[PDB]
Amino acid sequence: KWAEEFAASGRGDQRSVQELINRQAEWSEEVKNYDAAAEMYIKAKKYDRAIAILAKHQWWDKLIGVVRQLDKTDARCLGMCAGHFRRAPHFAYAKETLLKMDDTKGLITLYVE
Repeated sequence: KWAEEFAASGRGDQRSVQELINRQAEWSEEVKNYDAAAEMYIKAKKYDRAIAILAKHQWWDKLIGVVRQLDKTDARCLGMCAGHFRRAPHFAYAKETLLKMDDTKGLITLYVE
């Protein structure tokens, strides 16, 4: 509570946004709360750690949630969740993370997928 109170505004002065956010995130990791860990990692700008949570713990819904949270700007989630939605049955997410740029020529390979 008080950690996010600092990490948002502070109580009258700002103190350690990311330290307290990641304390919450790695403590949700500590108590095995990994959907909330990924939710607090996308809060921690650890959308790679969040995306690894949501891939490795089959949470394909929040996997593509972090793909659409870590957007085409930091486009790592797009590509390695074209990969992570190869292992998931979600062909739509692989073809769309390819299609999010265009790559209809590259779709050759991602509609035979």
